[PDB]
Amino acid sequence: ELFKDIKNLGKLVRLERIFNRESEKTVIVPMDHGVSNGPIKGLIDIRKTVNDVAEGGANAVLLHKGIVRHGDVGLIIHLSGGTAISPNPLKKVIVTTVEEAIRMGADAVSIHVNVGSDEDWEAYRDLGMIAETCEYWGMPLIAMMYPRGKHIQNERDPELVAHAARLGAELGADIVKTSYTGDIDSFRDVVKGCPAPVVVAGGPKTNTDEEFLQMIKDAMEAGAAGVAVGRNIFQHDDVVGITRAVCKIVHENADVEEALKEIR
Amino acid sequence: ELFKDIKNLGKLVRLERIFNRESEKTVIVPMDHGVSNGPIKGLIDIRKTVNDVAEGGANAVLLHKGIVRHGDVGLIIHLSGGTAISPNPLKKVIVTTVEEAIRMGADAVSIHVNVGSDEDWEAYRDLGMIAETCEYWGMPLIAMMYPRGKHIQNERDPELVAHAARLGAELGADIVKTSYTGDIDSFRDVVKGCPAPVVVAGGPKTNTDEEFLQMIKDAMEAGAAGVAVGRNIFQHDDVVGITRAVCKIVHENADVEEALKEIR
Amino acid sequence: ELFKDIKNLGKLVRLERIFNRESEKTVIVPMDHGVSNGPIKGLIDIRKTVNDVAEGGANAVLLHKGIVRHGDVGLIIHLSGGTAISPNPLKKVIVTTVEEAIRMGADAVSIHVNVGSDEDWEAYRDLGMIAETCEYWGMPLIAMMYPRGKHIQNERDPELVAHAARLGAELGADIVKTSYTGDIDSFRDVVKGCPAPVVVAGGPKTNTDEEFLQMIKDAMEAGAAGVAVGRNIFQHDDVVGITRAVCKIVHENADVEEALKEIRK
Amino acid sequence: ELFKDIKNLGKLVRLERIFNRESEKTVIVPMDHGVSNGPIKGLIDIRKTVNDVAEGGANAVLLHKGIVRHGDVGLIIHLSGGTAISPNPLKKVIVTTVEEAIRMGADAVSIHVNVGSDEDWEAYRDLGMIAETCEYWGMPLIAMMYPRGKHIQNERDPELVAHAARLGAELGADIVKTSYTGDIDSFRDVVKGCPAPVVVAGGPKTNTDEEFLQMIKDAMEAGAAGVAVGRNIFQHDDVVGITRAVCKIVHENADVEEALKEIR
Amino acid sequence: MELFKDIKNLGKLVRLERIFNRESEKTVIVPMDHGVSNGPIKGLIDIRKTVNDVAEGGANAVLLHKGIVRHGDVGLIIHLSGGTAISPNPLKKVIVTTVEEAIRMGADAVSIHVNVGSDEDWEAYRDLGMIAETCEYWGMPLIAMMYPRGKHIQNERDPELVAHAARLGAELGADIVKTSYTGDIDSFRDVVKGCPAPVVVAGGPKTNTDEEFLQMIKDAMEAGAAGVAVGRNIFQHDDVVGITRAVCKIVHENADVEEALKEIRK
Amino acid sequence: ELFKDIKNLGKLVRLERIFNRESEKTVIVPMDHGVSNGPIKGLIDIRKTVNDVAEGGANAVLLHKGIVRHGDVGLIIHLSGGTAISPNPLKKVIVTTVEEAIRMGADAVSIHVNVGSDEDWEAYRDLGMIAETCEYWGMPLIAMMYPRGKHIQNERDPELVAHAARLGAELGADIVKTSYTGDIDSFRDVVKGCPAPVVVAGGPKTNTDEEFLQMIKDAMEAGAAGVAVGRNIFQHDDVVGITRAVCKIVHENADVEEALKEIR
Amino acid sequence: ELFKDIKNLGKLVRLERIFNRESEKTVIVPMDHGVSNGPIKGLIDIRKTVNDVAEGGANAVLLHKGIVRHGDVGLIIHLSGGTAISPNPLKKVIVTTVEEAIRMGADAVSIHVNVGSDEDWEAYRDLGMIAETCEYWGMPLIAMMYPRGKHIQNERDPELVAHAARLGAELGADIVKTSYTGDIDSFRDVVKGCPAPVVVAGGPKTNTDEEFLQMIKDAMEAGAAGVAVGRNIFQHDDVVGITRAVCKIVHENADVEEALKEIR
Repeated sequence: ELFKDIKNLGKLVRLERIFNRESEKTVIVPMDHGVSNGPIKGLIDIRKTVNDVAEGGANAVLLHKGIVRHGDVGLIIHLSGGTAISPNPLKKVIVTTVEEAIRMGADAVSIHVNVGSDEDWEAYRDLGMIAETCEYWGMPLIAMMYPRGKHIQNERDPELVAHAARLGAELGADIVKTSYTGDIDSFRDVVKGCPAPVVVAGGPKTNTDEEFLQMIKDAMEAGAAGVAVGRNIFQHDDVVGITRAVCKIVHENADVEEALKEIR
Repeated sequence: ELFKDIKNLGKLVRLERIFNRESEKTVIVPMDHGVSNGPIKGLIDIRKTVNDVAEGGANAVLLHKGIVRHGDVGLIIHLSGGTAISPNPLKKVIVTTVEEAIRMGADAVSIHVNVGSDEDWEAYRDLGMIAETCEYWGMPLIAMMYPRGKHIQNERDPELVAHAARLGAELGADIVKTSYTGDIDSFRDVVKGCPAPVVVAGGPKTNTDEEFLQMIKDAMEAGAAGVAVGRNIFQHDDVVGITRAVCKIVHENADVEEALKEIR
Repeated sequence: ELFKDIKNLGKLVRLERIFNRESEKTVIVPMDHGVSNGPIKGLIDIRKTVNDVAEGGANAVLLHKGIVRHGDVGLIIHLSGGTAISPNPLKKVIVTTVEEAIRMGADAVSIHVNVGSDEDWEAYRDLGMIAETCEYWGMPLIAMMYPRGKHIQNERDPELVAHAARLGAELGADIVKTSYTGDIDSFRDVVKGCPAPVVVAGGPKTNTDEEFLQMIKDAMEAGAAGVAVGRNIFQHDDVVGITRAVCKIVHENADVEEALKEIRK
Repeated sequence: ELFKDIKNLGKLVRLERIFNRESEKTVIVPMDHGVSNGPIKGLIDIRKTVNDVAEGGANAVLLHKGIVRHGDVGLIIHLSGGTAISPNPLKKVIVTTVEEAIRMGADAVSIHVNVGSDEDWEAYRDLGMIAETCEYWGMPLIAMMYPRGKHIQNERDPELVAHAARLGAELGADIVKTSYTGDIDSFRDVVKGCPAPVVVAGGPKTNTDEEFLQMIKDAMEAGAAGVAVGRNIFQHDDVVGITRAVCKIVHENADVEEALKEIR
Repeated sequence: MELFKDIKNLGKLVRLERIFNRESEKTVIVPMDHGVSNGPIKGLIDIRKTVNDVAEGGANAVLLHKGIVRHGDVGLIIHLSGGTAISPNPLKKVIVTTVEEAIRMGADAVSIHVNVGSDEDWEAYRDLGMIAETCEYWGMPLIAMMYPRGKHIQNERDPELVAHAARLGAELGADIVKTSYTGDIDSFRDVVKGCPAPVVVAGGPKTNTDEEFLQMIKDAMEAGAAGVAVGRNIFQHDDVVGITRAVCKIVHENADVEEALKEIRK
Repeated sequence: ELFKDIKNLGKLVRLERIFNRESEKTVIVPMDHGVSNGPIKGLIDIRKTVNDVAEGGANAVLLHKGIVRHGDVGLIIHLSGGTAISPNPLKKVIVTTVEEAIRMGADAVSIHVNVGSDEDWEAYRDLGMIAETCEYWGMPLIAMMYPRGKHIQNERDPELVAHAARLGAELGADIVKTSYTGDIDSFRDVVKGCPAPVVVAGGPKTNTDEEFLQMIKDAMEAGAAGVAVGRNIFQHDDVVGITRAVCKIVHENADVEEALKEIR
Repeated sequence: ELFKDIKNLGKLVRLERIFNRESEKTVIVPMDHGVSNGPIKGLIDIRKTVNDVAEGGANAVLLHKGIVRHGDVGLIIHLSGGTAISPNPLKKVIVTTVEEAIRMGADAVSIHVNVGSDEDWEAYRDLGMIAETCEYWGMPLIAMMYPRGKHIQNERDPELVAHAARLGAELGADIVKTSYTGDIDSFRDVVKGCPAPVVVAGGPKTNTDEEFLQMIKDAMEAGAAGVAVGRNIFQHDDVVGITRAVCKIVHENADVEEALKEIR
């Protein structure tokens, strides 16, 4: 098992609702962008998007409580908030509690920490604290760790990303979301340096499908436990198909050539 | 039903006291300006105002607890505070609790978030947190979301307003108050991008009864679930009449000509 | 009845111990200056001042818990603190709780908000929050609202004062203490714009008893529900007499001539 | 007004949703019998009963939280429970909290105290305690006070009923439900001896409609503030009509003859 | 005020001064909590009136249940105990009101009733002791009505039982004790001397003659009572205002029975 | 929809893990007998039974926290405890909290109330109280209501059972477990008198599988929302087969003659 | 490993301090008799008994907090209290909290439940509740379950003991202390019917050593996870030797024959 070390009945039960039993990998489609960037392309009719991603084979959707309250897969409730309109766009505060996510039937919660941002230590505490709440409630915690701030030019730097992922594991996250470092070798270092399974983010919408799918394929190669892509899936012309494509690569290890056949 | 998705008995019961059953739209007359600008025109004799507006047919009045403690419509208690006299006029802090509003018999509470203001992330947290308190108490929450800050020249910008409204919905507000973007098309984007029903603000007192009523008419066209105008109603020569005019337009779908006739 | 809208048994009961039943007005002598300015003239022998002003006919004294703990008339416990020695003299923080004031037998509590001061929004929250505590405990709350800060030249500006008073009422205060605006008309605007009864502060000690008493007389004219003067009373040569003078103007609607007569030559 | 003495904004607001503004009287149809006697006649299809009652002009229905949770008038949530199957059928325990009733949007709560029953002092405490909770939350409290126990032969005895009603008012109830004492004079003593407005119970289904309507008419004469009948209304052949009869008597002081015309 | 010179509690001192006469340092309390125990009895049907009359006669304070206060200038004492004659155990008393509730109502004091000798009376011992601490914290003066009542008590006025009962109240924390007069000045002086807290006498059921009653109060004062707390003998009298005035004469001014009677009209 | 009236996101999500989506019925195999009767036949190797039963197609198993703490279907945690060895075998106390069940990943909790037993009113309170805890946490609550006590000769009496089930619904249970009344007509009354879906108990092991399967068939006919049988399944020679048989009747609505076939 | 199933880091760590790593069995010497029977033989100089037993190689001593507060082996703090002088000698109440035991450095806590005693259901609740506290704190819980009460003649009855042990496991105990049933076969039923490891009590001092050591030998044969004897050890002439003897039989599968060689 992937979580043979997790000595928490609650977490094991819930984690099984977001990870594919056979492949022991996960395809998470985060759709919390509304808070950060407003109603962007693909997240305007969230009810449809969630539904397609689900039909496409995604293991879980990641949303803010407000969206769940309105509109068959795993549910991950995001706990962090911050916007691009804010005088400090990198600031993240806790906007939702673990308890709220639990009473909503969520299978997991997620937090976002911009390591390197102003007063990022406040988020260090939030993560560590929420980690304990999650441990008590048997709620699996996904920590999106990113190296972002005034002194960080390359938010994809292998050292910074590996550090950021390690931070997440050290403080208690069960799973870590982070950026792909650009190449299989450096990303394998991120994976090896992080005691918790790592999942890659999709990044902004790529120009060519082959581009995006190859990145996911490489990340899996490096040892990723799955993926957590938003924009590259819901901003695609064929949401269901592109999701299906990603599932091929992640759960079946099918190559980009066979994957692409899924894109209608 | 507008809130067919709201799975909260308490909220449904209370929401019915601020929305017209037939039309499923609302006319809210916010009168919390006292805190922001002092005793302005129309809000000096609040007791009279509330009654005239009630007569005109407003569905609910929005006040600060202190005013309710003193002077047949629905009641919405405002939870946010900040003044123009403050060294940071855009700052808003929580001045009243949901529990206080509940023990006062209020049918809903409202919060104001100036997205883009200094330390606006603190209000993001307040909103998210209060949203959970409201969910627990079955208290409908109206979130007044506005793009306002040092780097925002046009607080009516379609992108900023749509983002602001989205933010409110994502964080848990049941209803969103925001500025009209100036034209039916851009505002329809605000409405479509926000999962929660949107209500328009009146803005400062306009020069003519048509200017104002046309704006409300357009907003309804764009898909607004109603209106929440203060100044344009209580600062009018015929409060009861102008309110009646707004109701015509909002609940019965009358056009400006047919509505203006209600003014004296 | 002045509080015929107050639907709170506890507050009504307590308010009656600080307001004159007949005049429906109040003469409050605040003596919390110790915290702000140290042991100033008149507040050195606080035990004497209180008794002196009490004999003169004051309805209530306003003190910090520490002074009450040491050495008839009503008691108002102040909840705010800040000093002139502080790098931010306009800052006010909550130094006493409503519960503490209640277990001390106080009839009311007071808070001070310098609207316009740095991070004054934090005091907005304190007021709003404390207002709820007061509502729960049936403790009447007096909010001293003043326009003070880096961008305020005239802290007596009619618009700013009226706004400040309104703020107090909106956030939950039962009574509002504020500065007189200088003239009957502008102050009447403050009174009319504030849903809660307003009480005037005395300001620094005046040169004449005729000026001070005239100011109070004018304020009453403008519609004040009473007065809350400190310095002009306890820093006077004849504390008892000056207090008696003020009571005539507030409770018996007498004139300045007939009132001045109460002072010991 | 009837609640000119009630110095509680929350209670006044809520009480207005269960009392007729003009008559200052109320017609409450309690339907909490399910807990006490199981699914009896008239309470099997509660959704329909509530519909007809409301339809018939009733001011409010009184239910247990479980029934509300399933299927336009005022709502009173009952807080007491006990059954006829219990080894002590007269025992009543608190089964629902005031807070729960508040988050459900209820306009009031009710408690049942069998004065004279075993360990009835425990209910005295419950009433007194709940009374305080209600006072804090601005929730009007209806106390059903009845003289019932091993040493009480006549549960309609004027002295016992007057005492029971007094008890309710002394301990904090805003309204008191009790049995009619059989005659206008003795019941007027109950009303005069109880500082809180008194409402009469209907008792078991009567044989003739006049037997029942006359009783209500007499109770109003004695000074009752309204009625709270269950069985005599929902167990009637024409629920809407009989309700409608009761209202005409209570709200318009029509006589039994004009009242009976409402029955089909 | 010499009566409570030992009370080291600012709150209690302030409040106690609103129920005790500054000069006589005695108190005339008119308890009207009978509604709960016996229903709307004679004199307590129009409580608003009784309360106003009693105040008109000069009583220092009225003692009521929260419900009655809630329904439309004397001191106010909120009763916290409840039990009824209709109950299968009429001597049982449970806490029906909290000290906090009394405080937020503006009450100047709270009262508890303990029937020492009744079934599970130890539960009331705990209530008293516990409430005493709540009162101490809130600066709320506590009046403990202590009575020897139960299955094995034939004479609820027995000097030994009453003195014990009063002592219990003081030991557990009551600031003032209400109890029955023992029938004679000497035995009652023992009750007063054995109880560290000032003792106030109950009126008992309505007497046949104004003399029986006023003489009893006069004797109690003689024995050292700090005042009186009579209900029935005052509000069930033909001239409530006058009989109250009579009682005040005795207690507050040490007038004698003959002079006190001059206050009762008719 | 069976739970269309349930306005609780958490409960809906969890309820879907114990009810078959197509038939909207459920097959629950309660195995909490250990506490009541010790290690009886079939519950000695609980780990086996749970899979044996799971294999046959059951929707959920019902266990005490202790058993879960040790040994793929839905999980219901029992909260009530009492034993046959107790001087009062009908007494039930709360031995587990809803919170504990939640942190264990349970999909629901159950309580047992012996209506008619000594101090059964204490369980009335427990049920009512726990119902509120369940409502807050979004945890579906199953209430096993049974008429049992010194004065109840026939614990299967139609009136008593219907009353007991009603009690459960009134106090807040989402689902009710109760005994079959012996015939389709009387049990239909139980179902109709209870606002919450009713599930039948299996009772002690029957002589022939026809009698048992016929009983279940009849119960479904009467309108049962499914079944909750323990002994008749785990004490059977072919646990997997008998479970499969039961599923055919409840999920496929098969007949005895055909259902009896699955029995290997 | 014995606690292969225990998914609780805290418990695993602590349990290792009371169980022999190589044998996965335990020798616990309970000395809480002081509370029950006063200062009996062997427990007068507790400081000496604890050390004597320690030298004998016992894995842990079980004491009441008061004794620890005065005086290298594992420590188990007892939480139950009751005495033979009590009008109800079988009554047990919680006299110590899990938290207190934790801040004292204890490795485990124990509770005593007399199944069948008056109001024993109150102890059922205590066990179930304490079990949850233990689970949260990672404190292993030992439940001493015994069938004792007015209707129990043979407190060693195989059925009653097996039931009692099962009860402990069902309610959450990690380990169960109980009486030996008299013969290897019936006791094996107790062990098999209880999901938690079972440890045997020593009972009153036996006349001969061969009597006692044989009993322990048989219990181990039946599948016991160790022993928890008090009187038979500390009331022996050679405490150290008899303890050594027990360790041989229990920890090394030694024979009664071989063991007795340890008694000097």
